Amino acid sequence: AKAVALLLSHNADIVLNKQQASFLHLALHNKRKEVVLTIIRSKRWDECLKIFSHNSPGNKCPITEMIEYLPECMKVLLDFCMLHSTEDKSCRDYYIEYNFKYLQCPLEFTKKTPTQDVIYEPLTALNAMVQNNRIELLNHPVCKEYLLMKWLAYGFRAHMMNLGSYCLGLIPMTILVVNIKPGMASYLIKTCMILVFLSSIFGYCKEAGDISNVLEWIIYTTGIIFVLPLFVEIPAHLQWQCGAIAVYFYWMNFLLYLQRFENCGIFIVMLEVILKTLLRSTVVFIFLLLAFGLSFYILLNLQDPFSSPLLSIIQTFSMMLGDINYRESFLEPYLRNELAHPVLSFAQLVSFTIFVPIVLMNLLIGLAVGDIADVQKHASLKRIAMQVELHTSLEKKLPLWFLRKVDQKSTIVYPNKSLEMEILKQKYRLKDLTFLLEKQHELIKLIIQKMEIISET
Amino acid sequence: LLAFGLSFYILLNLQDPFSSPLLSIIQTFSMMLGDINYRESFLEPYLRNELAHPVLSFAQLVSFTIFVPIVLMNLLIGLA
Amino acid sequence: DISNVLEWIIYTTGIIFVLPLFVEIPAHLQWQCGAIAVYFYWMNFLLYLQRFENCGIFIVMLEVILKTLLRSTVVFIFL
Amino acid sequence: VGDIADVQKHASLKRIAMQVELHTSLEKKLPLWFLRKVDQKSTIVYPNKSLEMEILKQKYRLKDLTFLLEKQHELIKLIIQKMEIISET
Repeated sequence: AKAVALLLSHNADIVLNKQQASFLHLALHNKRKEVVLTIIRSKRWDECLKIFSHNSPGNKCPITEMIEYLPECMKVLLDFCMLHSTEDKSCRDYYIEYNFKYLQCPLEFTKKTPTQDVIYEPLTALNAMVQNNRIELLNHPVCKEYLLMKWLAYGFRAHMMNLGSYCLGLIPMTILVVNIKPGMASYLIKTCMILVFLSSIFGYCKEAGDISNVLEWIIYTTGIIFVLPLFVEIPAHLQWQCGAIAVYFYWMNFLLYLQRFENCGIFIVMLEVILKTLLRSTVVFIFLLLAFGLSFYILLNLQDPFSSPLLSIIQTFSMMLGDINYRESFLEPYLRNELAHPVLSFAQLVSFTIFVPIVLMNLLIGLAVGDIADVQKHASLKRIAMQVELHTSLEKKLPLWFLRKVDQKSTIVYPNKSLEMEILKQKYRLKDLTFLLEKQHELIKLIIQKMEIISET
Repeated sequence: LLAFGLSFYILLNLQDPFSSPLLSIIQTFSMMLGDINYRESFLEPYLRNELAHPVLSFAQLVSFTIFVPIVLMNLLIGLA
Repeated sequence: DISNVLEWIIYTTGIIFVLPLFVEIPAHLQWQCGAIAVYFYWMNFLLYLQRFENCGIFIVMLEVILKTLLRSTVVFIFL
Repeated sequence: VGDIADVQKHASLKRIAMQVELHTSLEKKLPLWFLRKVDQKSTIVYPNKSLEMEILKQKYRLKDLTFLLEKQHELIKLIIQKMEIISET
């Protein structure tokens, strides 16, 4: 560090080395904390930053190299990004300014078909944090306020545009169902019919440009078949069949759209978990319905509701929903001694009403909490992870002239309104200890090599 | 209450308690509280063959009485 | 394991249900073992169809949940 | 959840653990001529269709540091053993 600070105090030019690994990149690849902190805490740091030589594949922009290699020095760099007010901490007047110059590239290098050497990402330093799992840097107050700035600038406005077009189809079918009578087929339905058709065709163009895809596929095909009598006369049975599927699945996905106003992304991550639970519990349920429906058909065939295998599987379907009188079905025929297999019928009752209730929920919660803890182990990581890729995918489709007005380089906030990195730091200290002792061992071998030995010869 | 109240209004409009969208959303509000006889409401009209969409009405029953019970408590305890 | 004892209930009650091809058995013991076999078929058919997944934790949780079932059968009979 | 967390603590371990012993028990009963056709030495896939090991690495680096300093301590004991001492005798 002192050799860097002495050479940078003089006019030493900061130039590449024909491998395009410059003065700053060479100190980062060796993970030298005290050197890059000396370049940060001195002058000519902006001159040192502007020479990153775009065509180099292995030596990128050094802010991205700082996130990959020495993230503790990026934290000191982000401490300099956060300014402050005067020392009088007035609760009514407090002035904190943030700087996002070390968090994104200039927007000319984001997207250009001419005069572009590279394909640089719009949120460059944040995506470097989530690709190297730098969770200490993502919970930094500058990176929080940067994401909150991109939220209020364009991220909230596109989610309101997303839910605005979804409510443009959700509200008309809700109006269309309550007004007219189901099972049949003024001057308001015809405009209401095409408004479903307009929002569903726009739904395909939104889908053209997971489980959120398959939920809207059920939404946007059953929307058309419900409104098809403006084009072609369809029978009313298939119309009201697809109507009832579409209405039920509208307010299912409207819960999912309204949840996405939160930046808690773990709901969509848990959506992959809970559909696998639902696809597991639909084959579990249909096989309990076949096991218990046929077992009660054999044991209870003298009774009336278990006379037929259809009647037995309907009655067991009624019991799984929770509607039977166990006195009149089982226990009062037991005291009448009209029960054929009374020790087996009770053993089937203790299983079906107690055991496979509790041996299934112990199994389903255990299979849930195994998969849920796999989500919660990087919960704060994954929440910010799908926060930035929601923002960078939306940035790649926004126009350039739109971003010229809405993007800000600085926000002013007013309040009146460590173990993995420790052992790695100890490994580099020990690696310099082995290098120093091996240099010193060569000198002691050279003292004994060139020495006056007369008396003790 | 709006999804299942309107979906049961379409599928079960031939029956008495689902005749009106207010009556359908009251009856589904009664089912969410846990007070209906599923025999007299669904299964006995199924054997009478007065059910219009019987494969859909059962698929709505397996969802509303089993799935969104357990797909919600798996989601709410997991978010808890 | 438990997959061995589940098929033992399956494969002995299968024979006693079909024993009237060899020897005339009374129909009460035949339909008793029939109802045990049919209920335990689709129990283990859930276990066979689960094994197409490479998620092996179901069979590991099978050791857990039978101990829960053998604990809740003595808890229930004493309540 | 006491017993389930004992399963989930090595969940990714145990899933692959009973994956291979399901495969090796099935391999021991398969015939040899059957495996001559079905076994492949190479697959071609088409997509168009760290803390325990860190301290152990630091222990072996420190164990070589104790060995080098003990070798070097014998040389400094040998410089002081064979040396010209006239003025500061």
